[PDB]
Amino acid sequence: MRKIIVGSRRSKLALTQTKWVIEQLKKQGLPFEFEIKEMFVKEIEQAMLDKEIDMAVHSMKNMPAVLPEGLTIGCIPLREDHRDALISKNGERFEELPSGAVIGTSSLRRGAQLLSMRSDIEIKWIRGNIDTRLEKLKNEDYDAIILAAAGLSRMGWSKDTVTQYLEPEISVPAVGQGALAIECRENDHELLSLLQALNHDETARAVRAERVFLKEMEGGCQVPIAGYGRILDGGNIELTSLVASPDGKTIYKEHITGKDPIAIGSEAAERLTSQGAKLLIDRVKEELD
Ligand SMILES: *Cc1[nH]c(C)c(CCC(=O)O)c1CC(=O)O
Repeated sequence: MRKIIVGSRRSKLALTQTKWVIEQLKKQGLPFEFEIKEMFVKEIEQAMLDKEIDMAVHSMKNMPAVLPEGLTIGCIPLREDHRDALISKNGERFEELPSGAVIGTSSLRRGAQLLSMRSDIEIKWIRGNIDTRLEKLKNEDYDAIILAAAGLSRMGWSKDTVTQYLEPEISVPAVGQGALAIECRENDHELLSLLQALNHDETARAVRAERVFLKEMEGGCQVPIAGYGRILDGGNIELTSLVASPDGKTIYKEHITGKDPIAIGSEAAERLTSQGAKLLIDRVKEELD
């Protein structure tokens, strides 16, 4: 009887993710209707607090570090590929790219880590969805681009479209990359129970440590900040956390393994802030203004 209203972005990726979640939730056979309402992060959240919509599906790396009171992340499904992906026009791996090669990405996080590995290449802004950026790679003045492996996966691109999957040792992923967030109201106990079966605890634990570090550093998509957690055999969370200068010449990196997501994320931020990472972040945020 109850029709769950799911608010979604207009883009092809967002609607693809939203339909995937709805089809997943339907496998539980519980009596709910689902209906997408095409609707900015503030607009979605206020519409959810206004109860105009009941939930929304976002890429976790696009979630704000701080949710407004009354809203929660109700479900984090099994994580897809977390890695950044290099796609080279002429098929060169990162270490094979010619001197001065132009790599297209508008993410300071991605560009700064690449420049920290090779400062003889250039990072240049690029816009468009996956299909657009891939076509720009064939023409134009880019020697390679960086995309999220999970985005390529969810958009039906073959794994062999990627020239090189970047391991965290070369590029620490954005916090939450490869994960989805289902946002809903904190007191919507009915929806929360429905979302429980889709939640993957191991993914949620790791992402929770990433997000605590992101929150305590006041980070976001515009900040060269990165964090990736995974569950080790025995239950320990391993968190790699990184803050980089835009030019790639300053790298704050912290590796922490432990049991508690909040404790690990908190220590990561504390250790990096004491070295000067927070001062770097504030300078980059100022330079954007
Ligand atoms: C937070 C965020 N969201 C997207 C889609 C991106 C990548 C942008 C790009 O041009 O590569 C980011 C930044 C990030 O750290 O991945």
